[PDB]
Amino acid sequence: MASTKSELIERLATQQSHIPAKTVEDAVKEMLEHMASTLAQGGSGGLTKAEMSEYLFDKLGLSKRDAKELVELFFEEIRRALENGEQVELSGFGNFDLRDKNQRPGRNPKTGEDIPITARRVVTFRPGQKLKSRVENAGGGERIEIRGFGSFSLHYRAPRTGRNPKTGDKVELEGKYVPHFKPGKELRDRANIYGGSGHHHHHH
DNA sequence: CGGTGCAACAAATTGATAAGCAATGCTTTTTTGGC
DNA sequence: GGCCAAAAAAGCATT
DNA sequence: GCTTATCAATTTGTTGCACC
Ligand SMILES: [Mn+2]
Ligand SMILES: [Mn+2]
Ligand SMILES: [Mn+2]
Ligand SMILES: [Mn+2]
Ligand SMILES: [Mn+2]
Ligand SMILES: [Mn+2]
Ligand SMILES: [Mn+2]
Ligand SMILES: [Mn+2]
Repeated sequence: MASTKSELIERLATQQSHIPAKTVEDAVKEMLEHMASTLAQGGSGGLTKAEMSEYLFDKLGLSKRDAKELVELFFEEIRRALENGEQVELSGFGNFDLRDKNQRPGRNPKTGEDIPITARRVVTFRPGQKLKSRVENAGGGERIEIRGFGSFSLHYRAPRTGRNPKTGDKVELEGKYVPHFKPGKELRDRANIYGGSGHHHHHH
């Protein structure tokens, strides 16, 4: 129950024959590189699906039509993996874990009435060191938003005196930014094996 | 390529509970690039 | 596409 | 060990992207 960058590019390939494997492969790499770049430097504002397609077109001369069908598939394969209980691990970027959460005390932040947070399975993103370094080294860039899949943004970490967990020595840590992912609705419902039933849909 | 419409977004409230993390060396997994 | 040695990244420790 | 994130329900304003 673990899908790597390669095992994923393999599934996208076997489902995109009209597209050469080496291309189906370069694409995934370019996307993750565009994504990583966006978060660290960004520049071109928020990254979207149409930005990742245009880039593929520009960088790999790939037809826009196929570039779009891939980007979409790319995120669709990951979703498929996760909902199956599989964790997606992408080298040089980050891993997408699955965690089963037990019910805990909640409430209505507005009213204050105790309303418990049901047990569920949530998807989480763990930024690799490679990527984390870029974000702090670059000084942080823009964000990424892929509807139905999830969003990537940068969170600020104020400076603080930290400890070498081994020696106990203090170390001076500078403020920095770090990547943060928020699963999209479509991904939260498919991944959470506690809601694949009668959906929630009433008007009052 | 350019314009619309709308559900999926971000942000905002409290507060008990869960998850992550500062340095760094050894181990292990993954990828890389030639054949 | 598979084999392989090396390089890179992640993993673990504990994070 | 200390610090950051999770999440509840609901409103207000923004926006990605399917679809003309
Ligand atoms: Mn693994
Ligand atoms: Mn162009
Ligand atoms: Mn299944
Ligand atoms: Mn992991
Ligand atoms: Mn955030
Ligand atoms: Mn490393
Ligand atoms: Mn342990
Ligand atoms: Mn502890």
